Amino acid sequence: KEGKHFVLVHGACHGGWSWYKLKPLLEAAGHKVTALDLAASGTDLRKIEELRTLYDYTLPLMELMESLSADEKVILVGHSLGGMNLGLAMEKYPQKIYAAVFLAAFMPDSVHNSSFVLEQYNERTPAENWLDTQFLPYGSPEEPLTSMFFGPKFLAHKLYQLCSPEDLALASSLVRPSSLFMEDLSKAKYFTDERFGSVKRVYIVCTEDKGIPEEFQRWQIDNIGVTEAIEIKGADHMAMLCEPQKLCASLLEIAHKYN
Amino acid sequence: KEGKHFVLVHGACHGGWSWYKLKPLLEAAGHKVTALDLAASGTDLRKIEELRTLYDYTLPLMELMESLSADEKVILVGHSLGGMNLGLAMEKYPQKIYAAVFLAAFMPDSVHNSSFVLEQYNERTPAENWLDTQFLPYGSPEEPLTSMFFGPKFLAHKLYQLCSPEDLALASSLVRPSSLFMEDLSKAKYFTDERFGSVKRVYIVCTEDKGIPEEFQRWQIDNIGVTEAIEIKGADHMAMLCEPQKLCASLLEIAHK
Repeated sequence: KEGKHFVLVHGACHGGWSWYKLKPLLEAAGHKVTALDLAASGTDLRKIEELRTLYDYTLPLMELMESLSADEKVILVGHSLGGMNLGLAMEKYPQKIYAAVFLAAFMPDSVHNSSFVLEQYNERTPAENWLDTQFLPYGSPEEPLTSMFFGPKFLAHKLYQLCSPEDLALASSLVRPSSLFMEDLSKAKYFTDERFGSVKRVYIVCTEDKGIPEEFQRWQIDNIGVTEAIEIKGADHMAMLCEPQKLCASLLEIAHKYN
Repeated sequence: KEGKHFVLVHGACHGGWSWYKLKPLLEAAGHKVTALDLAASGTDLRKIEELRTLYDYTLPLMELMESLSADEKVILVGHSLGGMNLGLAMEKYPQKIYAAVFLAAFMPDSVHNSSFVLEQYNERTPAENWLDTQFLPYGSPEEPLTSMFFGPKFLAHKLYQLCSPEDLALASSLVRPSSLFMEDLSKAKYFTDERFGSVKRVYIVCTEDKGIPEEFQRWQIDNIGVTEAIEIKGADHMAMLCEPQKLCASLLEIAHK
């Protein structure tokens, strides 16, 4: 037949709703779209305190990748922390993916430590940017589990600066607690060059991003590695909300290219 | 300068997120807004199974009211089933509410049982209307409990036909199961004229409404009656999504009313 299937994976503190302005566009071109809801996200009834590892969190995406047909490929699109999630999926079903796209996200590799990207980012970014963000523990002195919950100020100054007030009000009303999973990712080599490294990587840089500045974005493109690099000028962190059309046109071009 | 407090109350299968377009607009007019989420709605962790009565469902709204100070009145705005929820806040705290606004909502009376409008609604509209909506029981034969959950078809044809594709995409990914709570409301009369009935009532009619057809809306005004019947012609059931400005304008007209 004709068309393509896109798998959208939101980032921390978000959900599938996040792709509500992009989904109609991709579909308007005749493609399949899945704005999945990772664990403890959107409407998923699982509590964040139930996720002990990055895997528990990526369970839904994983189960989806497992339900793909023999000749049913897909285009992965990870946003923010969604880049990490893609990793797990890429390692497990490399050939079931046409190409992985990292829209202003944390794109790992199969050379450095799994939490390398999230470590460098932290070190560069001062603990002041987080503003009113809540980091609450929910584990044990021996099995520490930290939670992350974006505050309203950090949402209106670092992620939604160039977004509409309607969009900020929506997010404020849906954002839930999540995590970055350090103790886990820092103690494991989840990705291998034979699997994770077999999937072509595409990165979409957001110039006006304040959560993950274009600086750290470009950095990953120069140190981690990419197959192609596309940028969206004028967009902040939530480029799917402030620049849907431009994003959709980018996602279509990627599709036409990589098979 | 004086400023009103709008307490918006979402309808069934929805959440406080449905007011994302109206919220900012009422705020720019220097008004404080709260788009609260009811139990088992939006991001609440409770499940529709732990709910048996309309009160268990309205708990969040009741917890908001009781917190309000005497000198801190508010203007309640209910949508669709959100109307019944206003019922409970009214009967309980009628002196802390300036006015109760029914936006294409089921507005209950203080005469018959609490399930009246709801029972007269099901009889005035055939079964084909619900389309692919689901009515599943999670109770027992001697203790019946039904759950309601609009399907994609009923949503895009009966609730979002005049709305954009974006809005339709948003809902599909947020809509959660709800309930009309017939069992609880048919076995009691939670409203009275002394308390409930002494609250100024305003009704906003949405003409292109398919779920609650403009007909039944008018009928609720003819049976239950009001103090001010406003109209937003051209608007579907999701007025805060396809008609945020006119809705906003209407609400700012009720403030001084």
